[PDB]
Amino acid sequence: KTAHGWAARDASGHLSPYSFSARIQGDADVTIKVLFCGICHTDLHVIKNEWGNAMYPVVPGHEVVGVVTDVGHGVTKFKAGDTVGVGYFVDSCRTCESCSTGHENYCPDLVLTSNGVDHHHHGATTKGGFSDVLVVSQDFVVRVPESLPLDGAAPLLCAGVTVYSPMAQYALNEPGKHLGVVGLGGLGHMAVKFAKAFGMTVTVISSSPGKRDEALGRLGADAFLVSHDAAQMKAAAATLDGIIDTVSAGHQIVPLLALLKPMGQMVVVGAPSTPLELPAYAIITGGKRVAGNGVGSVADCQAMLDFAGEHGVTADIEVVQMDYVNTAIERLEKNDVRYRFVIDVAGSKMEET
Amino acid sequence: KTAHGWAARDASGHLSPYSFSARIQGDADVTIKVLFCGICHTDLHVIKNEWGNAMYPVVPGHEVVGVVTDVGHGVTKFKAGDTVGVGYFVDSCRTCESCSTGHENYCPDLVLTSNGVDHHHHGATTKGGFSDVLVVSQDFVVRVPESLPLDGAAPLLCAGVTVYSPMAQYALNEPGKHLGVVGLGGLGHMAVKFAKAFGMTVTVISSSPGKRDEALGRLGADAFLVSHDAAQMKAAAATLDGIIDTVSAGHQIVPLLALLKPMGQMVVVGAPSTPLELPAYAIITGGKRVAGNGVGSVADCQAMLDFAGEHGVTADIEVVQMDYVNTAIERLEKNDVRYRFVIDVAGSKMEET
Ligand SMILES: NC(=O)c1ccc[n+]([C@@H]2O[C@H](COP(=O)([O-])OP(=O)(O)OC[C@H]3O[C@@H](n4cnc5c(N)ncnc54)[C@H](OP(=O)(O)O)[C@@H]3O)[C@@H](O)[C@H]2O)c1
Ligand SMILES: [Zn+2]
Ligand SMILES: [Zn+2]
Ligand SMILES: [Zn+2]
Ligand SMILES: [Zn+2]
Repeated sequence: KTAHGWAARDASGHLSPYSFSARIQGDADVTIKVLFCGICHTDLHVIKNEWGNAMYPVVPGHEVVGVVTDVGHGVTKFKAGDTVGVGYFVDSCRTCESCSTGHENYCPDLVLTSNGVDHHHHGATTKGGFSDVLVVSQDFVVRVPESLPLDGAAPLLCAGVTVYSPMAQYALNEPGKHLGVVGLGGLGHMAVKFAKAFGMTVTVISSSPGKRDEALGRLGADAFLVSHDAAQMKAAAATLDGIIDTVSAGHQIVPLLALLKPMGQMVVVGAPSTPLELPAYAIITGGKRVAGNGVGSVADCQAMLDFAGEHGVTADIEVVQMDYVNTAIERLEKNDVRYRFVIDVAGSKMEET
Repeated sequence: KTAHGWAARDASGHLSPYSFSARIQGDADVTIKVLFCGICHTDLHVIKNEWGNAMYPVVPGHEVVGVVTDVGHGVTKFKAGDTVGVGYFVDSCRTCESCSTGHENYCPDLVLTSNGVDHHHHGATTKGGFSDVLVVSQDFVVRVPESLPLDGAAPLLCAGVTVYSPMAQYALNEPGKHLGVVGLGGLGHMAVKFAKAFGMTVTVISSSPGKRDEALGRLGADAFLVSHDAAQMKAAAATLDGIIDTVSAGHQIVPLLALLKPMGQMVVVGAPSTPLELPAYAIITGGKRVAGNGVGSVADCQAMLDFAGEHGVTADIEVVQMDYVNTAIERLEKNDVRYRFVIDVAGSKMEET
């Protein structure tokens, strides 16, 4: 009934061992030994309270690959030994229009995996995958295809589904279509990977000239634009069918909309604290479209994993021990990872002795 | 892995939560969820460093009852779900004369359950039953009969085997035999219970007249003798087939030997710091015998449990939570318990949250 993770106690975001009372496995619950957990920039936003919604102490982590060690009496979707994943949320109300039409990810009572409010269990705060053992409803766990490496698959549970889902939603998943990806980070590099697997033409828009070689080589993007180079950006005006914006800091979207063809679709998935400034003319003139996307439904996540397993899509990762997590967080803040940190949780000393 | 117990850090003996590295279940090892652990004066002597051999931090506990939760691939003597006990020691060299003949309790390289030196694992210190999970060689685990309460059985693993083994060895084990028990603490009350289960007539011998009602009421002894009453002692001269001497305070042995019939047997299980004064004539004249013993072999312990299960022999206990342990120890220093504390380990919060 005691679980063990690493938590932040205040806005410094400094992580250190934390023991806490864990939820007991109920009839519909699955017990998961955490093997790997990706570090998402959302975890950094939360532990530093950049959105103002941190409930300290915070146990981060919501890109989880693990193995089932026990299931409740009512569980039928999983059994001990199954390789499974947990993403950004672990529960929902189950009844509202969103929950009833397969869009539980937009439920107003969503229970986040990390720093969420467990409405079905006395409103306790949820502790994420920076911990040894999770207890999750069978209806919010996904199966990891055996063809995927467990560490390279972990960032798919948030980074991957968040970019995969809008590509399917907005028909930005067909050969010949031209997609822009803004911010070649965790989400961004997954967008490039999935877009190229769909056969799309991909332009990367980046503030980091040093990412050019890997973007055009390893990742296979077709073009690379430096966003603070007015000449490069102007040359690409009105060339894109769609653009996925993953930028985590405040930024201007007018130059990004300028890259879209008339009627083109911008998908915002980055979540900076500073509001985006949208002049009306920048969407009126060419009938352009802006949409937000939040991860995917559980079924969306499973479909993304099935696709990744069939096409060999995995994140480019740097695997680290938990004792390195504060250095990893600092490097993520400094934009110094290619392109996702993954914590080897099961191989780390989680408790201090 | 990491295990969780309560440990002393210095000679104050004050116990508080303590996490430590646990050794891995090997091929011949058994994993035991600790349910109950008795407390006895040996634990107090260790944690207060009164023998100068405390290796801090010290996790006490050597009267352990638990349930098997996992076994190594080569284990044949136990399976998950078995109710088991662990006594004073958990390993031995296995090769010496004592070990090879089933008397490993006399191994010079004995591995104690608490504050022992695990010679087979880099001499690491052993942590006792004041903890949540133990890993022990299958050859040093005993089976607790289901006919016994798990908490009342725990002190049998120390005091019970200490008094049972000599009763069986020296034929002080049949109706019509008259047994004296010197002292009325943990060991004394155990000796009376086993003696009664054998059908013997039991005389409690004490230097404190105040223990009379205790001996004749609660415990149901047949007679009570004040060791200072010269006339009453003289009237009982040469009436006892055996005596179990449990007293740890300095005391004269000659008056107790006088109670023995010729060829009678005295068994010393308490250890006074002052040597016993034994005039040769006191044993020569009537061919009397004096022997000592502590806890027995694994086989001794199992034979004691089998007998106890067949006759309903259980210790008189007071069950306490771990967070009360320091108060229990203070009370035990004054012998303010009837007659043994047992910690409800599985029912206690062992970690800090
Ligand atoms: N919508 C959802 O459901 C969802 C899911 C997951 C994450 N997110 C959010 O998406 C964002 C990205 O997450 P992530 O894990 O991918 O983060 P990340 O790895 O840090 O990548 C973000 C990227 O944004 C770009 N960037 C950063 N600072 C910038 C600046 N000052 N100006 C311009 N560009 C900048 C960088 O790319 P370049 O170096 O190429 O410029 C950087 O690599 C975060 O806000 C996070 O909370 C949202
Ligand atoms: Zn995320
Ligand atoms: Zn809902
Ligand atoms: Zn003992
Ligand atoms: Zn030996």
